[PDB]
Amino acid sequence: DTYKLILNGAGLKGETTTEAVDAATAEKVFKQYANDNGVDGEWTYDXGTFTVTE
Repeated sequence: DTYKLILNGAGLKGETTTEAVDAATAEKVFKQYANDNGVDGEWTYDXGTFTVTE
């Protein structure tokens, strides 16, 4: 399935996607991604779309 991350933090704004078997798997990918980019924020998830917005 295609999952989307809408990111807003650490001087960056982005929209990226990852292909994953389920939401929990996509969530690990996106949370690691956010961490790699110095983003520490609050998260939402709805219908395949994640947001992280510090």
